Amino acid sequence: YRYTGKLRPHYPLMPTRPVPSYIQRPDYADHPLGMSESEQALKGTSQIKLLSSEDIEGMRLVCRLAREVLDVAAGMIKPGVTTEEIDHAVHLACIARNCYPSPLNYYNFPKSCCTSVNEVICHGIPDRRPLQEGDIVNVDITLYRNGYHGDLNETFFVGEVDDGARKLVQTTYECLMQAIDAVKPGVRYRELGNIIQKHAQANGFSVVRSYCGHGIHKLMHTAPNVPHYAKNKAVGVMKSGHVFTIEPMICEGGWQDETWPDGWTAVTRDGKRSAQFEHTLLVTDTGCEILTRRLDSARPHFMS
Ligand SMILES: N[C@@H](C1CCCCC1)P(=O)(O)O
Ligand SMILES: [Co+2]
Ligand SMILES: [Co+2]
Ligand SMILES: [K+]
Repeated sequence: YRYTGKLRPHYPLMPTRPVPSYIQRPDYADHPLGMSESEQALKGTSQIKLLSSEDIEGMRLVCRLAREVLDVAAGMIKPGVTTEEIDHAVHLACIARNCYPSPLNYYNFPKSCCTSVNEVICHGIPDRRPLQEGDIVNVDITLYRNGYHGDLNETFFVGEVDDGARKLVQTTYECLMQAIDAVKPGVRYRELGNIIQKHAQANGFSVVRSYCGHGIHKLMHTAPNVPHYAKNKAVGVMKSGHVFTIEPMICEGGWQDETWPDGWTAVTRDGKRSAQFEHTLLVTDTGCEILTRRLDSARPHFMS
């Protein structure tokens, strides 16, 4: 394999971490290939669940706990900390909240969160590499509680970064928030990509095509598929009671991705940096409830 940038995986990985049996487990947790029969049973359907009030309570709780876990990870970000160390802390924080770390064994993903450094677009695997001053790192958290998943991520600075990193991460965050600000009943899912690409392109960045936002609730990934690029063909119309994520990946160079031999790590083909932010959103009768928002602080960690 020809690496696209300066990053390399740092093996070996620690043996998979167990989750105590008292924590409730999603269907894929015990499938040998980590397949989710409940997701597969709805493959290729574009119908979107309308959440009940019990379903809304469950999503509110799990998304609030997921934010708490992201915040734990944010508190660990500094030069010298390895991504596996971050993942270990995340793992324990999930368990402390009686939640299962959704990514763990999801189609055999080996860790409890994703850590994506510099040219890693998404799904980086936590490993023995210490964070370097100047790096940018996304931690993506997903938790499962009482049958509901909640999903969010943020990109962080490691010590001091360069202006390019500041601009990339800021614009990325703005893309997410401009899309969120448009969410309300009656908006076509396909419109979000128009808004995202327009701001990314105005700042000289591209928009990753291969990965989309997604419905989320009882299933981790389900309808709707939410592309983040312009003139996409996403199916469907927002309605009060819909829950889904938006998670734009924006890159300094070109939009093309490829995947490491590990089967997960997605990297820019040119080796230039990518940034991402994600929230889980509930469409209300008039707008959007950001289920994964911070409750106690005005801004994302990188602006704090
Ligand atoms: N949270 C991410 C996943 C969740 C399942 C395993 C891989 C990481 P996403 O759905 O790509 O935002
Ligand atoms: Co995520
Ligand atoms: Co997601
Ligand atoms: K990255």
